[PDB]
Amino acid sequence: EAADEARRAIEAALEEARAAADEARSDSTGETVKKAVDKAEKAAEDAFREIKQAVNQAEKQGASEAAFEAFAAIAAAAAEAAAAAFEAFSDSTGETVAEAVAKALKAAMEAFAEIAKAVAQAAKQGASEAAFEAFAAIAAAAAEAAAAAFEAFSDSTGETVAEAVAKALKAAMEAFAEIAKAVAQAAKQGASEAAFEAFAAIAAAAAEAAAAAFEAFSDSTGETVAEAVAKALKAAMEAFAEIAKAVAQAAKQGASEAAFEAFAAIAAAAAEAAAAAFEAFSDSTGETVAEAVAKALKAAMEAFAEIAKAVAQAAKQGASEEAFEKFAAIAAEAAEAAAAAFERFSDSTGETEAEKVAKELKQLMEEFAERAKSVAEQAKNGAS
Repeated sequence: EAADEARRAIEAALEEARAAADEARSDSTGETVKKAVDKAEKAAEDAFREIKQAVNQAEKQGASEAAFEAFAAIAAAAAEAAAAAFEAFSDSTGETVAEAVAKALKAAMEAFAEIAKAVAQAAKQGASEAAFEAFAAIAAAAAEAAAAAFEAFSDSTGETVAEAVAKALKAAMEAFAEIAKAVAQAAKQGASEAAFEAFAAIAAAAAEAAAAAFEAFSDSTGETVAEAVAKALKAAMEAFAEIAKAVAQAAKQGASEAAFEAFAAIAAAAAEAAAAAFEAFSDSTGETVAEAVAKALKAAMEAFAEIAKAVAQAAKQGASEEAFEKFAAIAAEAAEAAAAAFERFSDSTGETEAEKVAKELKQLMEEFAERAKSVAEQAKNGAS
């Protein structure tokens, strides 16, 4: 009766979303408003039908009852994210605003369906209940970021502002889907519960940086600033995705607990640096300063991905605990440097000073990645 309670809860979430689609629809009369709402309402339904199917695919493969409790936790977060893409819609009724609203709700829905299928894959691969708790945490983090993207949208109605908002919400969604897939691969590879705890922290660290970039967007509706915010959030998302994949490869290698701890600290160091580059953007609405900001965050999203790929290569070699600590200390030292290049830029918005501090953050990022790679190659030889 466990999968039965899951299907009924799944049908309570789909129903709670259609009512939310109706709750936003009674307060709208423009034709383009009802169009995109019917588009957004059809996107959460094809995702709701895809959730009951994964609840049935793990029934033929009779998963543990922890898989059905994560499917109900994922359906519930699905209903809340549609009601969030609709609560932000309630303050708007323009064509492009509703269009990007439908696009963003379709982005978190396709990401939600992909998470349930990954939960189903681990079910046939009979994972641990720590993977299920990480699945509910990854789904909860997904809802917190889509809702934050909508709240930031509640402050803006610009066509380009809403377009980059939908482009950004899809970026973390595609990043979140890739995280759930890696969680499924390690589930087939039956890794530890320290990996799933770091996976929950990685899902949270993603939400922190996404909400921060949106919080920075709550200060700017200039098309040049919105795209820079969107392209930046995409960089950190592509970074976090690579960090989740690396967290799975060492899980295939079956490493120690200190690795996932440094992986959870690396995801946090990424969040701190991403929010910092956004917090300095809260003091700059010039085009050239905005580009230098997002370009450095791209250089920082590349650096963090390298330091996570390096910590994984030492876990495959079976290294000591001093490596993951030095890896986490390089991640935080990188965060202090990317935050410093942002607060000092808050005292210079001339194009020359912006691209100058940016290029130095790329030179230092390549140096930090060189420092992380040096730490890895030293641990492979058996260093004391």
